[PDB]
Amino acid sequence: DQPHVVVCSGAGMGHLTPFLNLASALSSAPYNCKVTLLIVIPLITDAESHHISSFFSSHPTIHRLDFHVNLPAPKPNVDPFFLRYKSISDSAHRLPVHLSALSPPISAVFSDFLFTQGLNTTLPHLPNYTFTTTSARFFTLMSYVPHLAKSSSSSPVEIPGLEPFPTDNIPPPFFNPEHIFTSFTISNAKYFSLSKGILVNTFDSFEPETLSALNSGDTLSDLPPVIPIGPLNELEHNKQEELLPWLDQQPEKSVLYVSFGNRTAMSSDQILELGMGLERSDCRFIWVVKDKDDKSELRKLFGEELYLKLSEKGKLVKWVNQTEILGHTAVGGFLSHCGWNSVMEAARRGVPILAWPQHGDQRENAWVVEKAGLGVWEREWASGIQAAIVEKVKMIMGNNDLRKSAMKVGEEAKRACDVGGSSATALMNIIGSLKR
Repeated sequence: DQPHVVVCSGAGMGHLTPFLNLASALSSAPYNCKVTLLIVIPLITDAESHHISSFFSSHPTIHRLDFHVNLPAPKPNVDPFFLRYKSISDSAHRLPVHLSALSPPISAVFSDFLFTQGLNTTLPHLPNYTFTTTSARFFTLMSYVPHLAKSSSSSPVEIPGLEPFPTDNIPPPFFNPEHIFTSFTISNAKYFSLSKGILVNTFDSFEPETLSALNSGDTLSDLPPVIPIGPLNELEHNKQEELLPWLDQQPEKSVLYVSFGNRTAMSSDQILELGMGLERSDCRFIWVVKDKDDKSELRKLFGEELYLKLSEKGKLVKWVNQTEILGHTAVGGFLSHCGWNSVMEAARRGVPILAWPQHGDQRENAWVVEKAGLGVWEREWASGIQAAIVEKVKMIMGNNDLRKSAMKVGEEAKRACDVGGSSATALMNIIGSLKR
């Protein structure tokens, strides 16, 4: 006999991906749960819709539960995704009727933090594990957002027991309780204390000081136990990656993989300076830039000479299977915005990271990457893109100390999700607790 659990996903690819990974893991040995995956519809982007469709087509054993939340009307100067997050957070109180009708009766819910207030007030007797999609480090700052304000938009934020958060790494909205993002962050963080636990896509040896402080009581907060369950096993995708034969022809650890995520907000001038920098570095690369087998946007953007020089040394592509790229021995480094999904996929493979963080949690994530020895954070990459790439690419691909520390990160990450590992054991204990 086996428990029936609900995975309650939100919106946005960065948030959907780890939730899909969790549902896939829980539906499979060794957890062997019955999984219902809740999707919020309509979806905002066609990319989201396609990935959800491919997920269910390749995991036919997982049940889909559509939770319809009307799209809010767009408003000038308000980010569309924040408006959608707000509408989801405001709908969470409606989940009881939907989760109660599931059969067999569910044993637990693993939920996006936008559902926290709704779930923990309207279903207080159902174990709710809040699954954050960022680092333990940045999660701690988010849970502190109610206790700011009380403000001082201008001082490093000192949470007891942890290294202070510099102002430049904190999203400025966090100091304004009436900002749309802060509003539902406060609403849901105020109810973290009633979740059964906070799950994090991290592992003990990746953030030991932060996790130690949290679970010893040092932060003085009312959080439940914060439980690393990462890194989560990557999804087997259908189509093996097309660049694998070309990678098979490149020397070991010679290729720089470049991807800033769907979120990235880099101007054409920045993309062009990056291209000029990669070209003058003469490194091999795979670069996800900007539908497409069109090079014309790339030929227009770089102009014809730069485009052809770049294509001599690397691949300019629309999309890749990122875990298949990061897992290949020819890839020697990863230039990334440091979204937490990308960090954890690099960590699993011991791939050194060059961190060019852009916004949100990314600068604290880059600090975590640097603290763990997984990579190097170029703090002012935007102030000189060409020099930044030319100077640091040789270090990423050739510094033996960083290659060594990154490889040991990879060994600890594999051990964490291996049999007996710290993360596998934690998630097994959770699932075991549901078996009466």
